[PDB]
Amino acid sequence: HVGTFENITAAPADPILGLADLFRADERPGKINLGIGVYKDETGKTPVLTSVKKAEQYLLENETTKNYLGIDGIPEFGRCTQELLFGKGSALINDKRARTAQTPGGTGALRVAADFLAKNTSVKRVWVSNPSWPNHKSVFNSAGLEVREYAYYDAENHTLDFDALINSLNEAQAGDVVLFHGCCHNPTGIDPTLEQWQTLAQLSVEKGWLPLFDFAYQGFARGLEEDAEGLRAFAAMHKELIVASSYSKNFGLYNERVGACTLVAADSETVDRAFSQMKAAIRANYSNPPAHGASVVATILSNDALRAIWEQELTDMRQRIQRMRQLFVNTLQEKGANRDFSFIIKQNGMFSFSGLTKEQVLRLREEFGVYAVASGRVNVAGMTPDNMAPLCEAIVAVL
Amino acid sequence: HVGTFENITAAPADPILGLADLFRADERPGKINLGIGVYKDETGKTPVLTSVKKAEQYLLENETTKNYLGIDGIPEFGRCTQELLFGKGSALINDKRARTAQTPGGTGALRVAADFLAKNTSVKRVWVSNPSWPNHKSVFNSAGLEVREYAYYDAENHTLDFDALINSLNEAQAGDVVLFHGCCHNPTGIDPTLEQWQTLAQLSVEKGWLPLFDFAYQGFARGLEEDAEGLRAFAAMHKELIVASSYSKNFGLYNERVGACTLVAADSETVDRAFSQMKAAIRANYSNPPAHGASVVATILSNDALRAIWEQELTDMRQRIQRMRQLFVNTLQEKGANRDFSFIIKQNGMFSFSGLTKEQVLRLREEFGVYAVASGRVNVAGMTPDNMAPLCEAIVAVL
Ligand SMILES: *Cc1c(COP(=O)(O)O)cnc(C)c1O
Ligand SMILES: *Cc1c(COP(=O)(O)O)cnc(C)c1O
Repeated sequence: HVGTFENITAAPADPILGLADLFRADERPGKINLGIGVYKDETGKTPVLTSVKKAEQYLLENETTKNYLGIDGIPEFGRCTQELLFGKGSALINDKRARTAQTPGGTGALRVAADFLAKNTSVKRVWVSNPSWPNHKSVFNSAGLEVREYAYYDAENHTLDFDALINSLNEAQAGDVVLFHGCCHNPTGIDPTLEQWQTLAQLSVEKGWLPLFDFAYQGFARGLEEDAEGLRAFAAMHKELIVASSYSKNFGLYNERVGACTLVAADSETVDRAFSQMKAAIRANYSNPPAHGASVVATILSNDALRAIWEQELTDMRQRIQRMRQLFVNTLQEKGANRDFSFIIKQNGMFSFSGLTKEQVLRLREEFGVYAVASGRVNVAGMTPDNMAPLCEAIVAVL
Repeated sequence: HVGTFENITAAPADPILGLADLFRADERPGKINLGIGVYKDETGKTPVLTSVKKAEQYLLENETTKNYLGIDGIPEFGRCTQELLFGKGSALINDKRARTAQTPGGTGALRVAADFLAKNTSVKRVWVSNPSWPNHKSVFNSAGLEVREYAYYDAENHTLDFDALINSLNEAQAGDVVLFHGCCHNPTGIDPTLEQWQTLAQLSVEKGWLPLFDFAYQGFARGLEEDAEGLRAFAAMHKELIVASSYSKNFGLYNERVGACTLVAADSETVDRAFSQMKAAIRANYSNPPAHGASVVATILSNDALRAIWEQELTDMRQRIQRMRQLFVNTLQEKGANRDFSFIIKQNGMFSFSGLTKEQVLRLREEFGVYAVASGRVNVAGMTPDNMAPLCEAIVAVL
C-alpha cells in the first residue's frame, strides 16, 4: 500500500516564526533580531516580570491540586478580563451580557471564535485590514471562513487612509465579521482616533457587521483604560461582538499561553445559549485551558499590591519603547540617512513599517545580520542603546 | 438588523465534564463523585505529585524568560516522549522516522492530528470503538471527518468481543484511520492481549489502515514498558502511524495541558515534510504550546533522581486503584449484592464498567447523591476506605 503521507507537500515557513529559526542558527556575534514581537529590556533580554515571579512563588507554595479547570477556565480570570476590557461598572457586565472563556493565547481565542462562528452561525466572510498580522488569514481559513481585505494604510503618507477604509468596507454585508485591532495596529502602529472609532461604531451598527476585536497590546499605546476607548465605543452601541485578547505581551507571559475569548450578545439568555456552543467547540479542540499562566494573571489582578507593581512594569515597557522610537529617528539622521523617518514617532506599540523593500530587508539579513520581517516591519522594542548605532549604520548602507 | 446569535441552538452539557457542575451544586451531605477520570488518594484529594513540586521549584529558580517556544515545543520533551513510547534504542528513533509536537493535552494532540489529516491527506473516515471516550467523535467531526464505530465490548461476558471486532472492521478501507486505545481502554478497562495486538497489527498492515493510538494512561495497567507493548507491536510492522499521548493522568498534571502528537512515516525525508504541515496546523490553532507543564515533565524525565521518585508515585497510584477494585467487589458482596461483580477485578485503569443502566445511574445520583457517568462508567480511583460502604449500599439498593 502506498503511504498516506507520501505525497504531502512541504509547508512554507512562517513569515514571523520562521525568521526566529534563521536568527537562532546565525553564527555572527553582531546579529540583531527585530522580527518577532517580543519585548526586550535595555540589556537586550526578555526577563520574567517581577510581579509574575512573585505570583509564581505564591502558586508554588499554595497550590494543592492540578485538577482540571472548567472548560471556560478560572472564573476570576474571566471577571478580571471583562473589567479590563469594558471598565468597572460597565452595563455589559451588570446586564450579564458577556461571557469569557480563558484560552491558550490570543491565537487560541481567535481560533475558538472562528470555529464557533463557522459551526453555529451563517457567517461566511471575515474582513481584515490591509496590512494585518499574517496569521489572521491562516486562522480564519482553517476554520472554513473566507477572508476579505479592507484598505487601511497609506504608504505614501504613512497614515491611516480613513476615506479608503470606509469606501472599501461599504462592500461588507450585514452578517459579515469585521476585524479591528484594539490598539497598536500590527504591523503599522497606526490606530484610529477616538473620533474615528466612533464613526466606525455608528457605521457598524448601521450596516449590521459583527465586530471582532483582536486586543493583543492593551497598555502599550497610551494606557490600560485609554487603549480600550475604541472597544468601549463599540460596546456602547452594539448588541453583539467578540473580543479575542492576549496577555502574552503586556504580562510577558508569551510561552504560558494566556488569552481570552469574550462573547457579547443582546441579553443574558442569548449569550448563555451561544456560550454553550463556544464551550462545545473548546471541548473538541484542547478540552480545557492551561492553568499556570492564567492563574498568575488572576493573582496579580486580584491583589492590589501585585497589581500596582505590574502596572508600573507595564508603564516602564511602554515608556522604554517610546524612548527607542525617538532614539531610532535621531540616530538615523546622524548616520547619514537622507529620508525623513519622523513618521516613526507617530506610531504606537512595538511595530512600525520601516518603508524598506523586500530586497533591502534581505540585504540587511544576509550582509549585516539584522533580522526584520519581509514586509519591512521592525520591532522597536528589540532596539537598545547598545545595538542602535550598528542597526542604523546597516539601514543607511542599504538605502 | 437581526442578530447573528439568535438562531443558535444550545449545546447539551458534556456527559463527563458536566458532572462537576452537577456535583458541586448538590447540597446533600455525603455525596460521592465517581465521574471525571482524575486520581484521588486515600483521603479523597487529587494532590500535586512530589516529583512535580520539586520540578516546579527548580523552574521557579532557574527560568529567566517566558519567550515563546517553537511551534512544536520543548525539544527535550519530544525526545523523552519518543523513548517512553517506542523504547530506548528503537529503530524508529535511530532511523529518525518520528517527529513529535508538544500539544495542549492529549485532546489537543488528537485535534492537531485531525486538522492535519483533513487538510493534507485523502483521509475521510476514522473508526473508533463502541464504546469509546465520548469526545473522540467530537474531535474528529470538528475537522469534518466521518466517524464510524467498530464493535469491541462483550457486555454479557464482560470481555473483549474479538470476533465481532474483526468482523466489524471488515469494511474499513485502505487509507482509513483506525483508532486504538494504547492501554486502559476508556470506558471498559478491557485491553487486547499481546497475542491480540499482534493479530491486529498484521491485519492493519494487510488492509492498509492508518493506525492512530490514543495513549492517555501509560503506566496504569501493568507498567510503563509493558503498557506500550501493543503500540510497539504496531510500530515494528507499520510504515506510518500517529500517536496522541497525554501526561494529564500519569503525572497528575491535568490542568497544565501536557500532551504530544507523534508522527511516524517511512523515512526521515517524508516525516519532516509531513511534520512541516502539522506545524502549520498548530500555528493556525493556538500558535505554540504552553511551557509550564511540559517543562515539568521534561525536567522529571531527564533527571534520574526525579524520575525514580515519579515512577514510584505512579506505582503507588496504580496499586491503590487495584486495592480499591478488590475492596469494591468484596464490599458489594458484604452489602448483599447477588449480582457477580468479579469481572471488575480483570479490568485495567481508573474505571470499572459496571453495566448499570442509565436508569440506575440517574437513580444513584438523585436518590443517594452518588455520581457516575450515564453509561455506567464509575471511577474506581474515586473510591476510598471511607466512602466504600455507603457507595456499595447505594448500588445494592438500585439493583
Ligand atoms: C501577538 C498577537 C496575537 C497572538 O497572541 P498570542 O497570545 O501569542 O497567541 C494575535 N494578534 C495580534 C495582532 C498579535 O500581535
Ligand atoms: C483523558 C483522556 C484524553 C484526554 O487527555 P487530556 O490530556 O486531558 O486532553 C484523551 N483520550 C482518552 C482515552 C482519555 O482517557
